[PDB]
Amino acid sequence: KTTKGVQLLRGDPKKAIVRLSIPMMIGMSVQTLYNLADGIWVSGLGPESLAAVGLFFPVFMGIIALAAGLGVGTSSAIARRIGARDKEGADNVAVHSLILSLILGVTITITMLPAIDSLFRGEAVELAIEYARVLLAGAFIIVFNNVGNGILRGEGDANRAMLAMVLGSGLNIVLDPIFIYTLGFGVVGAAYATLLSMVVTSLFIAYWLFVKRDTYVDITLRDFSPSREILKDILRVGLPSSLSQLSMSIAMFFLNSVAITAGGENGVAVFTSAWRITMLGIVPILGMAAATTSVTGAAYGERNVEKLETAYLYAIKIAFMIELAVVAFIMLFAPQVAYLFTIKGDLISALRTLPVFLVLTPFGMMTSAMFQGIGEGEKSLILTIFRTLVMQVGFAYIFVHYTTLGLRGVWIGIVIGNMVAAIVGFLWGRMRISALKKTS
Repeated sequence: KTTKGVQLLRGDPKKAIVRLSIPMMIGMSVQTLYNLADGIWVSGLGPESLAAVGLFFPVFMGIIALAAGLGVGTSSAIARRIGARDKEGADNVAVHSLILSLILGVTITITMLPAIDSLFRGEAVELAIEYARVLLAGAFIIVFNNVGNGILRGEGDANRAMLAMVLGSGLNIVLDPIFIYTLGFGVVGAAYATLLSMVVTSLFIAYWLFVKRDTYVDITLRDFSPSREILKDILRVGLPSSLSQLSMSIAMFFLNSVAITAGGENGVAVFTSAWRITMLGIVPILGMAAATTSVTGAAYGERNVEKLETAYLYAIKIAFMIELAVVAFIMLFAPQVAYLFTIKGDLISALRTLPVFLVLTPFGMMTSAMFQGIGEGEKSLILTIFRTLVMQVGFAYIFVHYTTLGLRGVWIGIVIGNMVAAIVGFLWGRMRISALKKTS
């Protein structure tokens, strides 16, 4: 009784890091392919309806923060128990996550749907109400698709985890222009096309989990008993993972207040475009970090610190080389990527200095992902708060008030901040593994 994905988790660590990250990269690239495609459809409906997307984007990110948080806590808890050969434990984690998805799904619905009217407080704001109610109603679907994605990812089944992302985003790209232009709906049709795309995805996931039942874990409600240990193991990583995304949103808010202080509206516009072009080159790191947590989690259950360190060091190396290629493409073609997002002269200066942080962040990303792998989410949150708020916002605040560097000083503050955060992150992860060796 074994699956192909469990072979990767229990097999070679470098073999698993490669074969579990490429499916995540392909899946997430299609997801970003939808956002860029959806960006050109909404842009053709004037500036009013485009502002409604930005009014719901932070609220939509709050749902993903809670849904992905429960998902990464599910995948790491399953990975640790598959490595330690705790079959009934891995089954008990999957069942808890599915029930908690229904609990967290309806909790987000009954708390955001009746209160979204007074949260956004013209035509742009009114369109955000209809855009929110379409997706807030299917909040349970979004959480279910994330806990289902974590179950497949937790047992090394990164293939079907990619299909759920490709089928979801691929159907969304097809249904996007049909609901916005071919039919009478406007930007509300974009949220409705995303809603229908997720309902189809949940039917495919529910078919794999409950009907087909060809996963490594066994999902049944017989003999189910809620366990305090299982709930702790999920929330030990799931709760700080949600707060980490909150720290990334707060950081972007504070960095906007620094960009407004520096370059005003032209300064915050350059920062928003520069922060959008660099954060699309970070997708390969996300795929590596997802595999890192699964592999190091399985190696942590196997009590094999040597296998855990090999994956932790191989993930940083592969991401470092991949980021060297994508940063070289952005910097050497800064004006060419500039006109693809509609003053471009200041943006070129940012696109040749800011993307350097893409090469430094694999040190803290995998360190945070290795902490999640060993089930110590509070240390991954501390590192994230130190990098996003203490270093990025910290140095960006110094390089604009006490040096007279202007909008340009925002980029150096982030890079210098990520330099310090990469050193303390690499030293903390290397020191943590040193303690794991003095315990086995």
